[PDB]
Amino acid sequence: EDDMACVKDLVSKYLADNERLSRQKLAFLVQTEPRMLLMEGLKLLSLCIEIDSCNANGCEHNSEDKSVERILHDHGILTPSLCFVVPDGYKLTGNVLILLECFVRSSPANFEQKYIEDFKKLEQLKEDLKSVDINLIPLIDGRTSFYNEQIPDWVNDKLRDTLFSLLRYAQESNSLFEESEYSRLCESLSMSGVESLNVLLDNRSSHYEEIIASCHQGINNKLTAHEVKLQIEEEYQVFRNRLRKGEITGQFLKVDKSRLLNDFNNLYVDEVTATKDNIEHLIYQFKRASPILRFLYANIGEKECQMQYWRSFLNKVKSLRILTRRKLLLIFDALILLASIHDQTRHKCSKGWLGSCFISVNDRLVSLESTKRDLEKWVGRRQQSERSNTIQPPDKNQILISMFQKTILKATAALKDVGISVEHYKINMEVICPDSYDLILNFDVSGVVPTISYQRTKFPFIMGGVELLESTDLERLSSLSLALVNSMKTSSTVQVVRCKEAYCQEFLLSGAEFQLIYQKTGECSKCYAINDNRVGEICSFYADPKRYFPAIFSAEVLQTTVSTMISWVKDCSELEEQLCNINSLTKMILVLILAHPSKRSQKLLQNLRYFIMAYVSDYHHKDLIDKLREELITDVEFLLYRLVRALVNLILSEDVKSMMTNRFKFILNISYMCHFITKETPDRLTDQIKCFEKFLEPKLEFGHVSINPADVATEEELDDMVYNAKKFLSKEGCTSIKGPDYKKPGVSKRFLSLLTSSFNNGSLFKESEVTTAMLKNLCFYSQESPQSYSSTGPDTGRLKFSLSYKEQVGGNRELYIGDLRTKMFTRLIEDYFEALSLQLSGSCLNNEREFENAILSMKLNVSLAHVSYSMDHSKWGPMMCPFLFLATLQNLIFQADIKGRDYLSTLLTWHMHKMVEIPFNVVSAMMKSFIKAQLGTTQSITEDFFYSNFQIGVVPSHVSSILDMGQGILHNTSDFYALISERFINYAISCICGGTIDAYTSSDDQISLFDQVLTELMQRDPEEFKTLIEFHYYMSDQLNKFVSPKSVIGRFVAEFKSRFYVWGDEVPLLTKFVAAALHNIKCKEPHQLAETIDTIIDQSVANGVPVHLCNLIQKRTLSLLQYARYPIDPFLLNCETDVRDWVDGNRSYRIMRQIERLIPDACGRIRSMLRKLYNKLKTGQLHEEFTTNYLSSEHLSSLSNLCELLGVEPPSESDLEFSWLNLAAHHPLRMVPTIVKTIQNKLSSTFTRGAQKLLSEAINKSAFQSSIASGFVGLCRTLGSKCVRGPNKESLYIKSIQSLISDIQGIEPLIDSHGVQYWRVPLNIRDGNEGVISYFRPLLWDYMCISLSTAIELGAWVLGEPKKVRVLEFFKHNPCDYFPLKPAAIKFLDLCVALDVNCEALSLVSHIVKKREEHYIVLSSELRLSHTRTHE
RNA sequence: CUGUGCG
Ligand SMILES: [Mg+2]
Ligand SMILES: [Zn+2]
Repeated sequence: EDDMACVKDLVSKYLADNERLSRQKLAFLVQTEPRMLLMEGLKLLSLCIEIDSCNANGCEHNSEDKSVERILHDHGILTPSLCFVVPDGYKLTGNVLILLECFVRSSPANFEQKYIEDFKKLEQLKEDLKSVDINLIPLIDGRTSFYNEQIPDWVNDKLRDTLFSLLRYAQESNSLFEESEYSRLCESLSMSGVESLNVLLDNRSSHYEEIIASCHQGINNKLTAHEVKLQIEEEYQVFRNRLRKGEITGQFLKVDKSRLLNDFNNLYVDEVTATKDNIEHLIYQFKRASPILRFLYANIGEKECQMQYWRSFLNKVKSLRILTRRKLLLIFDALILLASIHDQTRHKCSKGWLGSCFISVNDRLVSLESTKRDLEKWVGRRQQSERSNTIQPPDKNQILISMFQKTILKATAALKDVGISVEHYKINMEVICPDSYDLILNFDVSGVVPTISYQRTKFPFIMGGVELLESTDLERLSSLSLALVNSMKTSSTVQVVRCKEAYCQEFLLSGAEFQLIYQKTGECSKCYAINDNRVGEICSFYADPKRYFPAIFSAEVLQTTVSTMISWVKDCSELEEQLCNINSLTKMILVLILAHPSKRSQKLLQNLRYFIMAYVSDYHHKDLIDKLREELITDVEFLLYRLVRALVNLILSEDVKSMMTNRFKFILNISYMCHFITKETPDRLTDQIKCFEKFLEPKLEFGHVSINPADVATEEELDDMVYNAKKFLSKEGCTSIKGPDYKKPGVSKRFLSLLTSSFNNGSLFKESEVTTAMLKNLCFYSQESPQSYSSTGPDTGRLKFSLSYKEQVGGNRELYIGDLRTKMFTRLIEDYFEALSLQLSGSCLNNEREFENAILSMKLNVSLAHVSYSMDHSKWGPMMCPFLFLATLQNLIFQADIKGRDYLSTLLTWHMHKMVEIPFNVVSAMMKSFIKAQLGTTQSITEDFFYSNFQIGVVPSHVSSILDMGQGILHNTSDFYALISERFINYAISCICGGTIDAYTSSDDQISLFDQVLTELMQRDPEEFKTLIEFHYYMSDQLNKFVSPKSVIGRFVAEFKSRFYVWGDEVPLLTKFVAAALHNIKCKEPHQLAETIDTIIDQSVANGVPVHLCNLIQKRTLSLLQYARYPIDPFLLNCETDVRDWVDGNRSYRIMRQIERLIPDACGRIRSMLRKLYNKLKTGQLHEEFTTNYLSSEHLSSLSNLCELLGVEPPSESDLEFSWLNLAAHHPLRMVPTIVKTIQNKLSSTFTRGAQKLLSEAINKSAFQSSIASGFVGLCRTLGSKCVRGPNKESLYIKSIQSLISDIQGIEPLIDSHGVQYWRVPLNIRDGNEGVISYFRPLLWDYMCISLSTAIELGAWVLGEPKKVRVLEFFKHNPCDYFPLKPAAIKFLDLCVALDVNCEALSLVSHIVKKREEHYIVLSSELRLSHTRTHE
């Protein structure tokens, strides 16, 4: 009892003297009996955490446990009926209510579940209380430990230990609590997953035994190699007999180039009433196909004014809310109208007008007549109201002048408050003349009437004239795309559709002003009209604005992409005369898919890849052509198909035989142009419906769909599950009257037996292998932890997976999102099967070395022109089964491993009984359609299922079935099954023929490489080889592996994981990489965007994209940044790089090269000093007296000291003045040491600290997703907002800082040819007016730090003189001439991180772990035109 | 309450 007295003394001594805690302390002190003492101690601890949480976040403790309605009625607010919710904390302030329910959870799954439950409850309460008109912002305080402010750490730990011992003693003495509650509290108080199932009671009933018996019955896994070989031989003989007699149909055909071309040409012969289109006629039709295309190729041909200045000024001041958002709008319209009148009287201007309407603030088109009527009404109203009191002359003109002056004065006062003066907006106050009201009312304009043609019932210009060879069309599309994307930024305010007020985006083309007019705001598809002041209503269309990002500034990039592709097939003799047309066709295709980004066009372009793969092959699936045809609707889609057909027929002509690799590369890049179209969904609901029908139809064909199963599985449902498990294994083949039924899900007992026996006897291996309410009142009593488990799952319920889609190029992929507990449960299976496949070889899914081995093997196979068989597998997800994996694992033969296999079987059976939740949107759409059909002819299978369930009451919510694996959930298990099944299939093929096959598989993809024997059998025995291929297909089918119709047999090209290899030439997916860099723009800090673009372009250069195109892409990214008017500092992107900058160097080296380019002889002296310094630190000295004596002192003074220490010529006074503007000098930009911040953020992220922060910031962003165009407009909006944080936490605009810089005349800007800005800041002015000089950083110091970091990371060669390349003389410029290149790969870590904390310019040491490219393929000419950097 | 920016 000594410990009891010690604990009582400790709690009496070290408890805070809170009056709330005094009652509980008095209750605790009086306690004698261990049971009530335990209970009171638990209450005291719970009260401690509750009070600490309430006070920490500023809330009042709810000791009375009053409901929300009771508190509201007590505090004077009436509320309607509310759900029973008791908030732990509550506080009212003004119109803001805070609820602060707090909980403590030691487990991660329990923590996540409780946080989500509390968040849902608070959302429900907020939705209910919204009618009360009281704001309620949820606040959840989850803690992973008991530590808090009331009790110190060691006292809290000792109290917890003694109280837990007390509860153990009470349980073993009187057993007051149940076993369930006792175990729950012990697990919640004691503070890997494989042994986590040991603490759960096993309630596996006879259902699990019956499932195991089903997966064991009829399966023989003890067969010897001889018996397996005999069975395989007999199976093959029967297959040969039945394939020869025709009882089994073949699934492959020999590749016929003419027949393939004819099938492609007649892919859509029902509305395309031709097969050979004239290319000139195609150009004529393309330049007039659609209103956008008509505008792109038509003859639209023809000093800032005061209107623009005033419009920008009033657009800025309208955000400050000087203020009733109706009167300031009228004043702003009048001011802009006065500015326009001033411009027209001074120099006869016409910009900003669209006939009788003018462009006011907030992008609004405002009618002149309505403006002047409103102005006269307002002026007269205030005249008749004001003069009712006194006797003075109103003088309407002077009234308007006074209102203008007051509004302008208030706007100026608000604008200077952030630090912006009106003269930087260049507005002239002489536009407000004494003659103002009469001038604005006696103003008349007559012109065109802007309209929007919402229907499609002629074109104002000549529809032809712009040549395809030029870049005019791409520039026009760029401007139109920018206008379309900017149309989404307009704030929400309030047939010939000639309107009085609309919204407009202005863009200039060929010296003429054009307006994009729309009548609806938001990020949604709407009707747009292109209008002009000369002729109104140029055209009208129905574009979706958020699908027009990739072409915004990409005219040069796309033109150079087309030029490179054309230069590939340029020396072909047969294509010499038909070389212009190809170019035109290529150009046309690109323009089309940029003008009309359609999912159907994306699919049509994607299928060309499989067509061209089959064209250069030897055998292809007979159903390939049917799979290449998907429905086309619009005229532009059919035009695209016709253009693609013409290009293919030109390139893949029978008369053309010279350079087949180049033409294959060209056609593959044409196909991969589909990546230019955005992968984002056009219609979310339609994609959800398609995802659900793809998920449901195979389960209906199999016949097992369990509608709304309970958490406790019904006996009939269990019987049906066992029946379908047996049915999955009852697949016959080649030994029945009917024969095999292809593509039907399931496996054969015979072939499962053969595969398991082959695994068991080693035939598949190689030589290298062989009271209760009070507990609920606690803030730490866990309630969601499972305590037992049945065959169907834990007692907390079967596994839930919500179904969604992940959007890709060419459709979507099903996605199953589960609870965190379910994710941990699945991770056990995934880790086990990942390790099991890691023991074997050939799986290229998770291994990177195995993928390199596969690449080398494919290169060798193609070099020797052996047979390569590239396979995809159709419906790998839906057709595969967790029960199949269970049956495979139960028969494989490899103490505690029996227990491990039992746990794996239990988890797999849990995955068998998973419930997939139907999306709510799908159910709502089905209910609406059903109501409209029954109250008010297709009736799809899913529609029929929904209708049948609807007519009988119960609405489907969850679906359970045998025939489904989570797409990506049981992914490693599927990879292991594919590995072993393909090893068996190759073994059987070797047992049949004389050759052998080496296979590499990644979980749905495979490349099979045939040795010489099988290739020779192909040439000298086509029938035997074809029968072998059909037998491989049949064997795969017997093992639930369905070869895709897109798989190809051939010696020309080998493909695996979207990588293509041919002999001699390389196959870069240039269009894919170009589109990837054009669709990579986010709303992050601009340097992070620059780093992402640099990484993508590094990958592109590695994969073969020429360096000039990559430089153009970098220029495009900087153009995007410049549109947001973010200053281009020298640390964003280098747009003059060469091959050596990407191969030998890194991002830091590229920044060094950019800085050296900016300032020529100012980096030479620094480099001499750096060479001396690097030599001294390499000899072993000076290491400790430089990192803390120079990197800790001030800048611009340590450089001279370092130079005089090393005996080198110090930098001149001119050199030390070079600086760059760092807008993140004091704090990072508001986009809503650095290495120390990263370390803190990574340490406080796993579970112990910051877990709740990560979960909250992830759930906030979970129900918030946007497009790339939305990200770009958000970036522009943020960079135009108050994103720059000052030294004293103040918020400033970028324009504020730039105006402050302009205030000082000593500082001068200097801009590179590419827009990179660096400043010369004289040293005489750097300490007086420190308001803005603190944002500047010396350039030489940053260069020195980055150069030391790069020298340490890469070597001393970076410190040599950068001598340029000499004449060369003359080498042939063959575009398809590739060269392989490899980059040259503790004491210095401290110095590198010391450099990182001192150079706030680039992330130097954090870039190592965020994978470095290990292989480069460049162009020989570009490599030989690179610079030289040699250490001397 | 947050953009007015066509390299
Ligand atoms: Mg493949
Ligand atoms: Zn003008």
